[PDB]
Amino acid sequence: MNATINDDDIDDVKKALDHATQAAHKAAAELTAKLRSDFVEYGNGGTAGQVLIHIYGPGLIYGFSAFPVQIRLEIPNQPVPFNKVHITEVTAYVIDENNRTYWTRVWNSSTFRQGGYIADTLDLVTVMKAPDPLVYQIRDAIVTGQISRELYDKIWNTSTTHFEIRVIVKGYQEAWKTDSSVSNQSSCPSDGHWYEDACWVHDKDIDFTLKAETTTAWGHVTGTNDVATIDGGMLGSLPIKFLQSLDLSGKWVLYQNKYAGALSDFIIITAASPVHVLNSTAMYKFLITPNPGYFQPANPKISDEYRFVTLRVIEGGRMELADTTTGHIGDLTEPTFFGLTAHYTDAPGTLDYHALGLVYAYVERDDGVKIPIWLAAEPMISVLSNTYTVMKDQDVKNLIDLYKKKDREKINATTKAMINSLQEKIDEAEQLLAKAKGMNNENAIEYAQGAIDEYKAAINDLQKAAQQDDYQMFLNYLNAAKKHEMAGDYYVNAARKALNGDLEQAKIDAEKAKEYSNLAKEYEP
Repeated sequence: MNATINDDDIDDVKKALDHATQAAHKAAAELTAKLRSDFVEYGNGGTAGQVLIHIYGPGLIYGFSAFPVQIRLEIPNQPVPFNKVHITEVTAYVIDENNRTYWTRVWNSSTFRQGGYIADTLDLVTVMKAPDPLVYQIRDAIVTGQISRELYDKIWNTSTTHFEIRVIVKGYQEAWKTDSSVSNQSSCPSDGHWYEDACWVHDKDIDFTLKAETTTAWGHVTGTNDVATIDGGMLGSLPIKFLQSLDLSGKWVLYQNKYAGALSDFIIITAASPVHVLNSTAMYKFLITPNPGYFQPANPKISDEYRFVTLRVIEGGRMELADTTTGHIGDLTEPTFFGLTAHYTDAPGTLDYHALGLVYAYVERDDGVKIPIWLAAEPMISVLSNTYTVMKDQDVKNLIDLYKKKDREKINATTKAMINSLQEKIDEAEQLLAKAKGMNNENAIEYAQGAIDEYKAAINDLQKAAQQDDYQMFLNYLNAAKKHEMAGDYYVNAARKALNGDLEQAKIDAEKAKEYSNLAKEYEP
């Protein structure tokens, strides 16, 4: 079908979907690949000692995730075959810049070969995690549902802590000498060893404590989630006209999400309705997926608890819990979907709503210790307010029909009528520009002016539209004019949000503006 009445030329519209499942899975797969790591040495022991120590972890750790750590112990060969190295206890842990230690893991002598080792290599695998300031606040948030603007900002502004891993190996080496007083294997004691025509016997045991540490381990962690983009995931909301579109009822789109927390461990994919307007309803569907074999060669179980919410943002910037779903997953061995229905109830003072998902789980390390992880993922939606569309589809359809009926006088009447309405929308954009300048809010200023320029472009396209006698050219100008109005509508949403304490959602609206404005210009000569 068409661009001009249906807006089938809008890229967001071309991404709609009858069903969200397989696209969700795809997105998950795609995102997981982006987060796949290779092992890198984090550091090693002094290259002396009855044991060489090497530490390995991922090349990339996203945010506050837990991660597999490999420790490799080399027993170098000995001049004496029986001079076996025994390992009695290996201990690893994370240490912060205040000599505070976390997640200490201990392998006791039971773990190792009774007879000791000579010329050999040993691989130890464990799971670790840096310091995590937010974890318990997120856990509370999930349980009680109480989420303030304070916590909320804190989620996106807290940084990863500096840390290092250190390992301690303990045990003893056997020392053996030849017992010069034995002449024949027969006379070489049962415990001794005949070997190279001499009878070797066990002299002493020599203790060691070896210790290795990493350097700039924390340098493998990244905070920038820009890495976490899905191809074609959406931002914001389709223009409000799409509320009366049966064509789009019951359709989904994947949304880009903003992430914080243990993104390397598991992920959340968001599919939702593509339209979000005050006093209207939207569907959300969240996929929670463990991030496949990120802990390889380790294989810890992971399990538990979530809360998906919408948060009403009050003018000024305060937030309050709106619609919410919460429960337990058990073991997240398989992807699972969770739904949330948002009704964007409008009350005086209501600015907009945000959607957020919080998950809290435990990675259970083979030693039984349980390490808490959390994820926060915010669908990059935007809730629009009613801006009173001037170019309703019906009216656009009438106008085109007039063109065919050759009724240039009615085309003229209508154009003029529509232009009055846009002039009015401009008058209000001018009021926003005023407040924006008054409160010295740079962004609102830019947005409000943007709105004014968009509406102005639309008014101009309507003027030219009425004078066309090529058909496509008449369509093209109506279509440019339509998208320009949509762009201006976004800008106005943006300014309004900027002015009242939601600059984040404002930036989404403003970006959508730039997009529809550019789509418009593709139709202008």
